[PDB]
Amino acid sequence: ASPFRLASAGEISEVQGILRTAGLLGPEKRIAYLGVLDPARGAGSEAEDRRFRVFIHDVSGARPQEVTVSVTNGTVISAVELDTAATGELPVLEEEFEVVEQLLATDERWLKALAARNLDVSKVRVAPLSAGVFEYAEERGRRILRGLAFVQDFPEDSAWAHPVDGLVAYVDVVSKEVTRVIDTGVFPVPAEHGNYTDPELTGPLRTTQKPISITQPEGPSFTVTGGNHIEWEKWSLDVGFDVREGVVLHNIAFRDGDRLRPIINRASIAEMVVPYGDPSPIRSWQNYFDTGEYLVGQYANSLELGCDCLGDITYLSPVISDAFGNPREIRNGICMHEEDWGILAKHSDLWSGINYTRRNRRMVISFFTTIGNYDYGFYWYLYLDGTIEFEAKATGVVFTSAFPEGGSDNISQLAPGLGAPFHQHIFSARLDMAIDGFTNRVEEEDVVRQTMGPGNERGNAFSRKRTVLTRESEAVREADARTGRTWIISNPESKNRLNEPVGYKLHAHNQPTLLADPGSSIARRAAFATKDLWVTRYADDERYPTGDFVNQHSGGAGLPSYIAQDRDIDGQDIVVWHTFGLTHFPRVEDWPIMPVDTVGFKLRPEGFFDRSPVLDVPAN
Amino acid sequence: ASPFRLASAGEISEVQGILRTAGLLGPEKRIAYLGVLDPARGAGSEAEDRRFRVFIHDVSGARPQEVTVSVTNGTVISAVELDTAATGELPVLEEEFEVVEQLLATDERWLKALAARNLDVSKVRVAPLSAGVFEYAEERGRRILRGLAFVQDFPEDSAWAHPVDGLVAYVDVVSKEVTRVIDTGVFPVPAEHGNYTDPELTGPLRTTQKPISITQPEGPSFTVTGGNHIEWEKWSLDVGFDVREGVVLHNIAFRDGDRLRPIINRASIAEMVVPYGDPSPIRSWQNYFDTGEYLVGQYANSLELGCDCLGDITYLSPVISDAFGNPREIRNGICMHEEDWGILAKHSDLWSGINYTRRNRRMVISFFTTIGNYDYGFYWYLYLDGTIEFEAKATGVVFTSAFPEGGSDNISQLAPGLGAPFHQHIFSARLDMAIDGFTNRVEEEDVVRQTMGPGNERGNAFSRKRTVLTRESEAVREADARTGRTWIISNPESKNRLNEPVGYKLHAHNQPTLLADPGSSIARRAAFATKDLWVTRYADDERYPTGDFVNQHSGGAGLPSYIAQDRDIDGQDIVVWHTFGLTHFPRVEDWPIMPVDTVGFKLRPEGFFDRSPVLDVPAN
Ligand SMILES: [Cu+2]
Ligand SMILES: [Cu+2]
Ligand code: NA
Ligand code: NA
Ligand code: NA
Ligand code: NA
Repeated sequence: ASPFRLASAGEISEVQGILRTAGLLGPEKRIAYLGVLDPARGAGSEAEDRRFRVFIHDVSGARPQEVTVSVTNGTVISAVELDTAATGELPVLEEEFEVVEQLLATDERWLKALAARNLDVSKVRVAPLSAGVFEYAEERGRRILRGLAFVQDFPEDSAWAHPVDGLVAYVDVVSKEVTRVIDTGVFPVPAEHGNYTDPELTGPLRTTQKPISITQPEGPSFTVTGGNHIEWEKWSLDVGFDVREGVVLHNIAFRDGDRLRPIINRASIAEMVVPYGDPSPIRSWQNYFDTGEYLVGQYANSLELGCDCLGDITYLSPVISDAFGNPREIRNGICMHEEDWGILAKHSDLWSGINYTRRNRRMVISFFTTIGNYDYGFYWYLYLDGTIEFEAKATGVVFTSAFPEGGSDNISQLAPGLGAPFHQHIFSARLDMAIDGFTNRVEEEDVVRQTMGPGNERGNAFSRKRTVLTRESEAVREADARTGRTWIISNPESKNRLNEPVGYKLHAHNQPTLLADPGSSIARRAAFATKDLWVTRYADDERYPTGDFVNQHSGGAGLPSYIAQDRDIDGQDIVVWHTFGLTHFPRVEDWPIMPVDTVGFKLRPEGFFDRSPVLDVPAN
Repeated sequence: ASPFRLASAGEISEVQGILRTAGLLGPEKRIAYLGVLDPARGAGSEAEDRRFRVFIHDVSGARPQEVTVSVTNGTVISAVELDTAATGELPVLEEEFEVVEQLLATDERWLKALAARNLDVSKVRVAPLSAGVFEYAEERGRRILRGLAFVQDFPEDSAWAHPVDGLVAYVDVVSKEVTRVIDTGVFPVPAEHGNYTDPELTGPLRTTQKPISITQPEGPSFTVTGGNHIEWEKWSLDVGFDVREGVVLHNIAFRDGDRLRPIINRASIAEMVVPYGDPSPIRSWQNYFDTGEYLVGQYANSLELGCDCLGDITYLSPVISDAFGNPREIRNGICMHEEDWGILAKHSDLWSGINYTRRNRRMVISFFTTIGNYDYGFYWYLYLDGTIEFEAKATGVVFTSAFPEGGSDNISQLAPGLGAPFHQHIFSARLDMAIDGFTNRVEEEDVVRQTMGPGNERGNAFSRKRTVLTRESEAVREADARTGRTWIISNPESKNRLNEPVGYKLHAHNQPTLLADPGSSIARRAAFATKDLWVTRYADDERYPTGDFVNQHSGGAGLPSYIAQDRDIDGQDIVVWHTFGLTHFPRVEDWPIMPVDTVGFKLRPEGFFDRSPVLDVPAN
């Protein structure tokens, strides 16, 4: 009965029927995005209305549409034709992944380029790469993908080991035209294979690893009700799934004695972008918005017990739509389990004689997605002591190029003649805050150093300062690791027993933000990535930091346009947007398959409770 | 037979006999430090000579001595009388912990101060606090401790809840004189208790936690030989224990096919300091060198199976000396075990059809120590992929004060009238590097942003620069999180298959360093803490960043004096000293016992291997 329940197969089937009957889902139509809309502010009406948002592509060249449907009432709420030269193209379709390779295979310019390199067209894979917005006037309002080529020596070969450098093609996937083929010169195709299951490369497998058995003989400590409502060690939340964002957490709250206290209304990774730093014209256009352009939720993996998730695992299997509106289950797409997390608190006291030890644990909610060469794990953690943490795990195969003779300032060498361009992986977390309710404010906290002198005669004092962010125009903030900068989200109308406003502190990892020149196309399209922290006033339609239609959008949509409203954020319904990322100079150890690297952030209570919240944890 | 084996009870008993027979261990003598010396450079002689270093205190007022003994040959190698006004006092003795309280209990000035506050002397605990060096000329060359008072309402009461503010005393522990009693005014003693095992404070214990069982049905994957030599998943190392430093790792190496490749010769936490930022004269002198002044190894806890260490645990029980030279075992003082660590590498490939997942694990070596109110866990981690990580876990009870009416810029309020002064916890890791041998160098690596223009027409390029540190005078470095700064330790004479020098990259957490004014006493005595990274040329006697005798040393000893030698460090036997710490503004949630907070660093291979080193990990 909960409005935050996962979409069901029957709901998606009803959406299909509603769209079909309204004349919006003919044979030329494809669903590029379908997702359930969150309830409006003030859902205390109990009048359930399950609404879905749909992006509909037309393969005949007609204008796409954005449609909102009510499945409870069986009606189309609104349907708007989109002018894509204005507002952006629709997300890439899974069925377009093969189209780039197939169109190039009959283009004489492409074939001539392959012939000069003595490459058989049947062995050449072409990656379907998002196009961005650059100097090509003919691309405005056309649905373009770019292609880079990789050789597969045989069907099970890793094509990433064999990039075809010096060659790129652009294709119009609606008109089925190859607009440009650019060949800047012949590079040797790197010949070593990268087959990480080949015994000749792995050597004999280790026989030294003995099993680790993790079991819960009484079952797990959490309960799941209504399909996706979790209760665990005073935490309460709902686990949602969206095909664009992936796992979304709703209604994060903590049971503090008698009271259920809200903390976060909605938490998601609302965008992620991979900008490449190689100035070669073959790749200088490369910036993949894995979330906004490709939709990371639709490529979620089915997670295997014992391999992907170890222990006593509870699975969710979310349902999404395929391109024709049929429901499709992602079997075992979300893992949930609790994990031991070492020591929680410990003290042995010299005067009382009391020895005290307690162990910590965390609740894990995770999914794993694959987009081309990249594989990313998204992990949300809830800890006994009130801490909330997000961690991204990046693995997969690095995107490759030739390594130029004479070296490169922008590419790492991985193997003879094989390069990997420098790049970043940058995430945006959207945290619709609800610290003890919706009246929240953000303070920036810096360490303050003090000069030796009167009132500080021994030169040992240090302090802190907090600055309230009062309007959106002053709420675009940068990290400062040297001054220990953090941000506190507090509720000025809710005080702890010491009469101080309750709060949570955001701890960033303080990694570099977007490195591209501020005048670049990517700095305009991924403006969110140029700053560590943004705060906006909540609005229903302000969902993504990059806007609704990221593909081939000319830029400035999303956060820079939102904050121009200069709204009051001092004790209001606010949303925190935190940018964080990995800067990847690939190493030899990343090849032929990359060990996990991680980045993330965490929030810790800051006078939210009246004392430690884990005094009632028993002694194991 | 290994020279790196732990000290045995018989060795310590022999040291006692040698010292006694030489006339160096009369009834007035106390051993303040005893430890085994590492082998000299060039131990390829197989001529074992187990030597011990001893600091001998004299309770009658005679000059202390530093003595080196050979237990293999049964002789005193050297014995030097120490002038403590020059070179520093000896570390605090455990038996002095009670002396401060006992001496004050008969001092009329102390009793008058307690009487005005209506406090019974039998209920007043006095902490034995190291003195530092300030304005008091009479303290030079005298062994001083300072005392702050806390009330215990009953024997099992937590005294930390009841600080007696406005009062401090200084004591000469050799002459048994109270030199000064300072009473700046009456503060109410906070009345709420902090008894975290009292049901009235905890409430009913949770019944919701179900067990997590971690077992290894075939036993662990590591082997222990010779008492303390570990082999695990291609790693090889020796686990040492020193009463000052605690756990020390020796001879860290990795078996890469046919070859045992060294990485780190010796790794330790060589100092740690807790400076307080409260300018009140009652506490403005407070800076505790938990390692150098108190010796963290001698207060290591006995770790309980299931509570402190969970899983299939292998224990070491190191032996130390008591103050009279008797051997004392710290039963179960070191835990060793392996832990599952999630996904190691994962890829599902759209073209080859191969789905690949491997799990990670880490080896954990840990101990836990208690110094007064603080409890610290020291964790060393070795990962399958070559990563080495250190983590400090800080818990215990925060050091308290009164909370002044009208507030404070330097103290947090925890409870009615109860304060906690701001402070830092700063560690120094000493890494005697041996990347593929002893010819090493350090490079500082910064991200380089590039301007849009010719050769970078789309404004997307970015790069990196590496600067070699060639001499000690240029090897004192600061963090720069905004430029992604890291440091690479490489071997210029050992190349990988791409003809690049092999290396390891140090990743810091980029937390603030020492905040005190640079003209302060603590900035002089803890100069190491003012910078993130120091590199020195290896020397036998350059062991600690603060020098050998930290207690009441006037300052400048250790690293600032070492680097004045301006030695060549470009392809030489070098030592990296990394400063890292926590800046603690206490929160209400830290009271009455603090949930663990963490800080640390890690090193990752950087072209050390010819490809990923975990291709031979099997599929679970
Ligand atoms: Cu990467
Ligand atoms: Cu602290
Ligand atoms: Na536009
Ligand atoms: Na909000
Ligand atoms: Na001196
Ligand atoms: Na060295």
